[PDB]
Amino acid sequence: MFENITAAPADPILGLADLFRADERPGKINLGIGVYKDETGKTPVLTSVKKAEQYLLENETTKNYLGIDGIPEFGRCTQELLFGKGSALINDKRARTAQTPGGTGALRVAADFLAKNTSVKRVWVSNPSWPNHKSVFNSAGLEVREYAYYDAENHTLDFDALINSLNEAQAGDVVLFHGCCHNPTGIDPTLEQWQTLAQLSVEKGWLPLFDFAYQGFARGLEEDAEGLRAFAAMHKELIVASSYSKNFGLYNERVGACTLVAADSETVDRAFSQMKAAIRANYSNPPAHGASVVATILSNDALRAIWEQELTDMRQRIQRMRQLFVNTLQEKGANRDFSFIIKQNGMFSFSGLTKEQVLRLREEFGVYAVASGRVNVAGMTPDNMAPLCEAIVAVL
Amino acid sequence: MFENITAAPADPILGLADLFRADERPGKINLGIGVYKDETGKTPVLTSVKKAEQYLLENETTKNYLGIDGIPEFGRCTQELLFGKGSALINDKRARTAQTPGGTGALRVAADFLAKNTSVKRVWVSNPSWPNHKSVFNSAGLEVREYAYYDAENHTLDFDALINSLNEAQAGDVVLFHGCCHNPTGIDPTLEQWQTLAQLSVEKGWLPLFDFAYQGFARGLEEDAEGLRAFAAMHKELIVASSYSKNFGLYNERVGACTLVAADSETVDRAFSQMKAAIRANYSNPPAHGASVVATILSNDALRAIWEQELTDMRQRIQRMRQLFVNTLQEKGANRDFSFIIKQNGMFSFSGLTKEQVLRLREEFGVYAVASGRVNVAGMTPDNMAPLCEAIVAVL
Ligand SMILES: *Cc1c(COP(=O)(O)O)cnc(C)c1O
Ligand SMILES: *Cc1c(COP(=O)(O)O)cnc(C)c1O
Repeated sequence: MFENITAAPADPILGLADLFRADERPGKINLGIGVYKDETGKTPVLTSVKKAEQYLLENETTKNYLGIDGIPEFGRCTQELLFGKGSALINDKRARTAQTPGGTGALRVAADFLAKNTSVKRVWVSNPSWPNHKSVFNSAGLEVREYAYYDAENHTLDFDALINSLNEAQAGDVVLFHGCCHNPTGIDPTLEQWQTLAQLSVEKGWLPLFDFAYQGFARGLEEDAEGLRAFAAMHKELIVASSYSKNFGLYNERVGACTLVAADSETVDRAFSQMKAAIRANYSNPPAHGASVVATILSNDALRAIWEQELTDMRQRIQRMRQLFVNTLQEKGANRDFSFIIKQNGMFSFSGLTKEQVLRLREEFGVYAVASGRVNVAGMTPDNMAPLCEAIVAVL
Repeated sequence: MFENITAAPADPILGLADLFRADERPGKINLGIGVYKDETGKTPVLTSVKKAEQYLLENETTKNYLGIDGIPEFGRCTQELLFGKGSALINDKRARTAQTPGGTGALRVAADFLAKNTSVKRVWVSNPSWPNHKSVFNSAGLEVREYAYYDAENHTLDFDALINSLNEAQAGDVVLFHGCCHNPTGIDPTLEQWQTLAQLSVEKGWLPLFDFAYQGFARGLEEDAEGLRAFAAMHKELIVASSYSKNFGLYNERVGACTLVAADSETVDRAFSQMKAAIRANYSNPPAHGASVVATILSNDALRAIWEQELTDMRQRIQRMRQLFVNTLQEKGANRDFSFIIKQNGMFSFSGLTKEQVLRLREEFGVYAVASGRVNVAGMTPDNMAPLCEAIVAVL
């Protein structure tokens, strides 16, 4: 039965973590996966997290199954993070959140849900976009077309091209947006551009799906949600797949949520009962640990002040590696001008490095960037900044 | 978009948990859902687990993404649980194991893998069988037919009726078997009967798919897998969705594994690469906490000895409750003979109660059992044994 199965191509992102491993070059540099590293090159467990964990070890008395939808406080606390405190969607009881294994898991459950309870045929994901969007949507059976986004010549948001390409979008289609910190570009629409986009999906009839995976990493917890919010204000229906992987440094615990907002309480309640049926058909119920942690941290005023501090240190440290990179790049000989990198938000900059330049960096210099030229700035430290900028310049 | 979504029926097992967590009657008895309960009426966190957990808190330095397939030693410790330390599938590098969100997460990825990389079109699940088998397979795209199993008259395995029913399955079809502790009948094949099904399966070209969710609740760790080991010796290929939910009391942490065996390593390698592709499109990578706990325990001689003692305590308390149940039943003057209940194994008993007795039993006596007459003998306590046998005896 398995004899003619062909081998699957390694993940463009997750595949790098593999090569880097089997690579023995002593001074190798990993700028691939979107995991935060500190000044010393480690991905530390946040303090607020270790504290929450102590608390759980002491106070947990059962492992008993959570419910299809997970921990209630988790959902409740994530909607205030998403929508705001004393928000219309929350008072009206328009929304329902299921806890899922990471934001990928949210994406998929949203996919299987739509494919199965709606007349949804296709989803629009930006160009470029996180490579895995394509794969989860096709797995549920949805077609994914693409809308223009990045202007590679001026390294900006091509608003027109975005708008004009979206016109081929039918009423009833899903249009996927990135809450903030566009992966891979890091170029986000402004608030006015968000509102403009909020008003069009309402007139054109699309159902927005937000991939919120970097809340906190651009400007601030609240600021980062303006776009999603400008939208929730005008939309009757919405889907939000958010992740706690990056902002809680909780990567392998798998914490995310799929938030379903409808016109009203009874509808959303009804819509949501099918989502739970899909989750039951998939992984049954979610992993308790990471979600309990996030819940513990968000529901305790002290733990939460600490966490907010830690997140703010991650954000800011990344903003220092951005400005250090262009400098060292211009200090070291850079032919081109990489200053547009400073205008990008999040762990990533789209370098504008050619697939042969990235292949060379990896091969000749052990420097690992992704084939598109997306480099993880948070993977850069003041001790590897010099060897990095010399590898890149010797390949331009 | 959501206005037309029909509300979904509650899960026949998981929804029960809610109807229960909702009637404010005082002496209400939940006998529906497979969580273990001790003499005091709760599902405590096992002590080997609290210990492994402390170790993790002290010892973890990072929450960085695991690999799509999870933790190596986890996979490696699972295979020896399944096949046997020594075992040819291990030394010939014939199996590959992926860490998954529970046995339900295993079953689903095997379904998604089978449906997209093979020509499998239908799968055979016994009658009766875990109600969720059908929803999982159907979600992947597969059709599920049924093979005879339970003889409701004599409360046994209707061997020839199962064998005659399976003779309608074609070469290239998936036939799902339960490793031990048939859910919900508790009737399991004999080793002789396992061989016969092993040989016949090999002759009819079926692909065996084992759901092993109770290793250790029947006779013991090693002896519960005999049936499974009987097929592995004769087959080139087979898959195993195994759970650690019940036997490690890690129910909400979601720990299980999908084990893929092929004729040889080059093949299983190639096969597995697509199984990793199906996972990446689903949840991305597995939750670390509980598989790190299981790994720690199986790796450590002290922790493993303690955990094994805990398992044999649960198993034995259950075998105590099943003898106490048919006796007190026999003492409160139950019209019927319920002696077969002793004959079955694992957490459950197929009571033989009609849909209406079990509905009466709950509205009227707060005794919660699954509509099929399935009762969790492990939710029985010497305190609640008297009131429950009087509820049962009064509806028959
Ligand atoms: C990281 C990320 C995801 C995946 O989050 P996980 O929780 O790791 O599964 C999805 N979308 C975007 C835009 C991301 O950055
Ligand atoms: C419990 C069970 C499963 C599920 O294992 P989980 O880890 O809880 O998903 C699968 N099959 C059977 C027969 C079970 O009893």
